[PDB]
Amino acid sequence: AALLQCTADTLADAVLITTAHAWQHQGKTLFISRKTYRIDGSGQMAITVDVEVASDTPHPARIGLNCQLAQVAERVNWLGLGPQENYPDRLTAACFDRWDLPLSDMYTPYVFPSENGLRCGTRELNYGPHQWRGDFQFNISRYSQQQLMETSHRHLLHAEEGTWLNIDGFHMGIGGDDSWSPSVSAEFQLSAGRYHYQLVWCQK
Amino acid sequence: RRDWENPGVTQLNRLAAHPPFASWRNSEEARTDRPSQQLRSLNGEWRFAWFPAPEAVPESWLECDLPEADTVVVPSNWQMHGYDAPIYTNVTYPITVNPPFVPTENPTGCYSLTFNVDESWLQEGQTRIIFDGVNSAFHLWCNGRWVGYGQDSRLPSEFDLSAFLRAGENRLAVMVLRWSDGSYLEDQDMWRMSGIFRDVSLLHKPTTQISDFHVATRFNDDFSRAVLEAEVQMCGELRDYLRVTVSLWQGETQVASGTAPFGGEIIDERGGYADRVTLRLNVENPKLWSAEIPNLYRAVVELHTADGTLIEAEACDVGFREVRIENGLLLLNGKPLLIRGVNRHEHHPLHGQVMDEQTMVQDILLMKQNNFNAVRCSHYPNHPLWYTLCDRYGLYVVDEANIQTHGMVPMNRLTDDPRWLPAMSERVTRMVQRDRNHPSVIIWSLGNESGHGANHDALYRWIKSVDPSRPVQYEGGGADTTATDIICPMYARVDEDQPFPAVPKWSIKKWLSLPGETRPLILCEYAHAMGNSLGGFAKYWQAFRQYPRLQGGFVWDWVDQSLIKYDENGNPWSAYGGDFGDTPNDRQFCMNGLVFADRTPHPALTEAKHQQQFFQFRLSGQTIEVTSEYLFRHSDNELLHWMVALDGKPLASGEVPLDVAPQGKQLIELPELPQPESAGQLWLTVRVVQPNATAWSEAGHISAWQQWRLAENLSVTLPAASHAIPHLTTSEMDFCIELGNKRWQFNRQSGFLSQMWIGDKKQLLTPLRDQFTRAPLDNDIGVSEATRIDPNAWVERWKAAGHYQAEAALLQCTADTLADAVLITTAHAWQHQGKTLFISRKTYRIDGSGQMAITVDVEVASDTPHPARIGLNCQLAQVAERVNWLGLGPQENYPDRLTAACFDRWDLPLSDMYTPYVFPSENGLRCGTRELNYGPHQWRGDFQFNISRYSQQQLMETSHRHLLHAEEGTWLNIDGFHMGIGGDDSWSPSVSAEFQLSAGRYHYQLVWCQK
Ligand SMILES: [Mg+2]
Ligand SMILES: [Mg+2]
Ligand SMILES: [Mg+2]
Ligand code: NA
Ligand code: NA
Ligand code: NA
Ligand code: NA
Ligand code: NA
Repeated sequence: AALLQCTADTLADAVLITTAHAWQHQGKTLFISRKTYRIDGSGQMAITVDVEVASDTPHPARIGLNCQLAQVAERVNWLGLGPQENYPDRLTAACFDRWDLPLSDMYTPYVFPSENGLRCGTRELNYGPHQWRGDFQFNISRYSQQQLMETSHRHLLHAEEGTWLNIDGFHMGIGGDDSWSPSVSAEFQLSAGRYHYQLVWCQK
Repeated sequence: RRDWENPGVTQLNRLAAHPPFASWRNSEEARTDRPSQQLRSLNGEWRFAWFPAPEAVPESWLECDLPEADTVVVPSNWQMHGYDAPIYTNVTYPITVNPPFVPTENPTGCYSLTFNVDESWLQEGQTRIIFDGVNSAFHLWCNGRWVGYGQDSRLPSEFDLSAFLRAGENRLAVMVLRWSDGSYLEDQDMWRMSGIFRDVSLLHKPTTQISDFHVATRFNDDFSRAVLEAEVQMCGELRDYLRVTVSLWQGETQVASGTAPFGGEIIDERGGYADRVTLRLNVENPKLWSAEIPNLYRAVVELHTADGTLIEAEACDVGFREVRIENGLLLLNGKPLLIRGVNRHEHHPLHGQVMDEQTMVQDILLMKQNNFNAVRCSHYPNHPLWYTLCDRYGLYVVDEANIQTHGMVPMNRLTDDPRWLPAMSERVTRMVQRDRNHPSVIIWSLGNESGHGANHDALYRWIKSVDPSRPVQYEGGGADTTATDIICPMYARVDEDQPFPAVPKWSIKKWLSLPGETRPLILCEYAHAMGNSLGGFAKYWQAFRQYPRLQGGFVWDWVDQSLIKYDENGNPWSAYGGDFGDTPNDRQFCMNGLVFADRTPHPALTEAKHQQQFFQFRLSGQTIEVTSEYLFRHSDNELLHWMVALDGKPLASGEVPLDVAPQGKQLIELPELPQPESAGQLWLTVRVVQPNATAWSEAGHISAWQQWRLAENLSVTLPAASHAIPHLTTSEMDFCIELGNKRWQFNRQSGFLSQMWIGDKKQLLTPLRDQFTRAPLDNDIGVSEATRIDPNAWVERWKAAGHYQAEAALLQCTADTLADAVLITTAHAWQHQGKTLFISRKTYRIDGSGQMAITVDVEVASDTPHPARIGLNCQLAQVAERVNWLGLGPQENYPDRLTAACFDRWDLPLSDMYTPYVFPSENGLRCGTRELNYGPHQWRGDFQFNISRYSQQQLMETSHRHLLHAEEGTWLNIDGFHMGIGGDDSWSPSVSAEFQLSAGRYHYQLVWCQK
C-alpha cells in the first residue's frame, strides 16, 4: 500500500477523514482505494469506500477491509443470509433472517485450510460491543487469512489473539464445476473495474 | 353468379401457370436475356373509375369509355391516388368475418385501356394477356366480350385473347374487386390496398410452343460432377420433324448441349408423354451457386425443326446448387448454412405495394452491405424481378404461398376444411410452377399464421412429390408440425420458455433436444424491430454460433410500413395506421423495420451488421486469430486494419492482408507496441475492409469489426495542488459557492443545484434533478392502449406505481467547508401517495480547480417495478453545434444493444444525437462514456447519456416526430444506469433479467467542470 492522501476536516457536527491508497507491484498499480470516514456526534463512523481495479490485472478474490479485533466474544449475531457458510455462487440454500451462533460455528474446519465461513447479503453484524451496518459479506474467526494460507492441515492451526474480521463489499465465486481448471463463471468474477461499498461502524 | 363470393371458383378461363416466358424468335436474344418483341408491356396510362359496389357499375362501361373516369398510371394501388382509405389492421379482419361472404359495400375499381394490336399478332399464333398482380379479384372483358376471372393477388393471371382481339384498335375492361372469397386467404398484417398493382403485358407465342420447362441439377459426392436435367413440355400439333435443344452457357462459352425429338420414357401401362422430352447434360467441375459466390449459367431451350429452323426459344438463369437436410442440418452444397435473414414485405411509402427495380436493388444492396444473406417473402410470392435479382446478387430466398388466415377463430378454421383445399392448393401449386427454376429459392413456405390443418399436410406432400430439391417449411400450429421440415418458430426466445397452451414457444436451445426431435431450427421471425429495439440481438447470434442445429433466422422486419402525408404547407410526414381515418386500427404496429420507409437506416441496423459478421476474432497476448465463417469463398477481397489507442488518442496502427480459407483460421502477430507515457486504458480495434468494389459494395466497405481492452495504467499521480479556495455563502433559501468568476447555487427548499454562473452567464434553465423514468419505448408500451390497458406492460407498471408522478421530498440539505473545498450533502425521497419509491443521497464537492464532484447513491424499493433509468437531468442554457465524447459510438447504443458500438473519441453534430423514431421515445443514448463535452461543459465519470433539444416529457406526450419542437437550450440526461430496451417481441415484456435495474442500491459519480 502506497499512501497518496490523508486529510482531516473538522465540520459542524462531524470529523471527516479522507484517504487514498495505491497498491503497486514492480511499477504496476493494481488497485486504488479512495475512502472517507465521517465520525458524527452520535458516535457512528460512516466509511465510504471506492475501489479502482486495473482492467488488465487478474480479477481479485475480494474487495473489502480487514482487521484483528482485541475482543474475543462468545456469540456472533447478524441480519443476513444464513445460518450456514454461503458464497455468491453458493447461497441459494441460505435464508435472510436474524441469526445467532457461537463463534466456532463461523469457522468451517476444511481439512486443507482456506477462506471459509463467509456469510453473504448481510445488512447488520454484531460482535461484542461492535455493530457494522451496510450491505456486505463477512467472515469472523480466530484465524487470519495469512495463517489459513500458510497452514497445510486444519489440526496445525492455532487460535490467534483476538478475532480476525474480514468485511467484504464484494467477494468472488468459489466455483467447482471441476477442481483442476478455473471454474468460476464470468458473472461471479470481480470484473467491473470500479467498486463501491459503504459501512457504518458503531457501538451497541 | 357472384364468383367473388365462392371459394369453389378461383378462376374462369385462366391459362396454366408456368416459369417466366418471353417467346424469343432469336436464340442469341434468349441467351443474352435481351428484351423480346413478343413480350409487350401494357404499363402506362389507363382509364379508371371508382365504384362503391360492382352493382353500381354502368353497363356502358363494357363497350365505351366513361367521361367521369380519370387517367391513371398502371401499375398502381388506387388508395395511393386517394380514391378510398387504405385500411390497416393486425389480427382482426378489416371486414365482417362470415366466410365465404364479403361486404355488400365492396369498392370496385374499373380499369380500361384502348390500345393497338398489329394484324401479324392475330394472323398466326397465340396472343395472351398477363396480369402479374391484381388485388384481390377481377373480371376481364375484351372489346365488350367477357374473357375470364381470376383470384390470388400475388401471382400472374393469364388469358388467351386470340379470339377476342381485332386488327387495329382494341379495348380492355377490367373490373377489380377489393373484397372476394380470396381475401379470407389474404389476411396479412399490412395496408389493405387494391387495384392492378403489378405489370400488365401481352405475350405472343406460336401455336406449336414450349408450354413448360423444369431445370434440375444433380451432383456426385464432392460436387465435381453434375447433371443438368431439363424437362420440356409442348403445346400444339406434334410432328416427327420437331426437336428440342437445350444448350448451357457459362458467359459466352457453351459448355454443354443436347438435342432430342419429342417423346418421353414409358411411365405406365399407357406409355409415356408424347408431348414431352427430357434432356440430360453432363457438366464437369461446375461453378456452384451460393449467396457468397452467385455463379450463374444460362440454359436456353430451343424449339425447332430437324432441318434447323427455330420456332421459339425460352431461357433461364441456372445456379448449380444442392439443398438438403441431412442428420438434422440444412445443407447447401454439402455445407451447413447460417441464415442471416430478414423478412421483407413489398412496400414503398409513395407507391404503396407497387414494386420497382430501383427499390429492389436498393434493398438488396443495403441487405448485403449489412451482412444479410437471406430473405423471406413475407407473406406471398413477390414481383417476378425479385427472384432474378436474388439469383444474380446472391441471396437465399424462402418463397411463400399467398395464404394467411390470421383472423380466423380458431386459426385453422379454413385450413382444416376440405372445402377450402382447392383454393389453397392453387396458391401453393401456381407459386411452385412459376418459381421452381430460380436457384435463389432454397425453401418453400406453405404460407403464414393459418394454424395447422389437414390442407397443409396435403400440400406439404404435394411439394415434396413434385420438387424434392427444396425443403418445405411452415410455422402454423406450433412451428414443429408434420407440415414442416424445419422447426421455424416466430419470436421464440433464446433461453426463456413461453409455454402457451397447444402452441408453446420453447427456448430455441431447449426446442432442439425435445424428446424425439431431430430437425434444424431456423426462426421464420425473430428480433421484432419496432421503434427503439433489437435489444438482446447478440444473445441470438451467440446461440446460433454455439449450436450446430440452430441455423439462424429472419429478422422482423426490413422496412417500416409508413406512408407519406402532407400538411398545410405541403411538407411531407410519415403516417401509420390510424392517420388515414381507418378504424379500428393497430396504430404504429406497421413500423417494425430495420430501415425507415425511405431506406434510411435505424440505429438497430448496425447491431445486426456486427452480429451477422462473417469473420470471428479472438485475442491472445499479441496474437489476433481470425476465423472465416464463409462456407465456400476464400477471403480474396479483405484486408485487416488494426488500431491501438489510449483514451481515443491513436498510438499505433497497421494493415495485414487476410488470406483465410472458408471455415479456416489466420493468426496475426501484432508488432511490439510501445508503452504509453500517459495514464489510461489502451484499446485495440480491428476492422475487415474490402479494398475492391463489388456488384453490391463500394471500395473500402467495412464488413467486420471488433474491440478489446489492452493494458491499463491507473492514474496515481496527484494533480498540482490548487491555490484557489472556494467560498460558501449562506442565505435562508440558498447555499452559494464562489470561486473567482464562478458561482454554484443550491436551493435549500428543493435541495437541488438550481443555477450556475460563469460571470453574468447563467448555465441552467431547469435545475439538476434525479430522473428515474424514460419516455416509453414501443417495447415498454406493447399492446397497451388508453381504452385497453395491459397492466403487465412496463409503461403501465411504471404508471401505476407513480414513477412518472413521483414528487421529491427533501430530507437533508447541508453545507460544510473543507480545507480546500465546499461540501454540499443532500437527501431526497421520491414518494407516490405515501409510498417511498426511491431515495437519493448526494454529495457535491467543489474544489479550487472549479471541478464539481457529484456522488449519487440511490435506494430503490424492492417492491416497486424496476425503474427505466437511474440518472440526473437538467436543461442547459447553451445550444452548441457539436457533441464530443469518449465512449461507445458513434451511433445510438443501449445496454442490451451496444455490441456494434466502439469505444473511441467521437464528434458529431447535435442533431445526430437524436434518433427520429416516427413514434417519439427515449432515444439517442450512448453508453460506457467516460467523458462528455458540450459547449463550455465537461462531464467525467462512467455513465450513459443522451443530449437533445427535446425533453423526455415532450417525447412522451407527442404522438408523431413531425409534431416535435426544439425547446430552449439543451436537455441533458446523464444516467449512472439505464434499463435494457428488449425487443424479442413487442407485445409482452422482453427486457432480459440481466438488463433490468433490480439491484436495489445503486452508486454513480460524476465530475462537472468548465472545459
Ligand atoms: Mg435463493
Ligand atoms: Mg371465388
Ligand atoms: Mg464486442
Ligand atoms: Na492452506
Ligand atoms: Na448454428
Ligand atoms: Na406489424
Ligand atoms: Na485478401
Ligand atoms: Na410519444
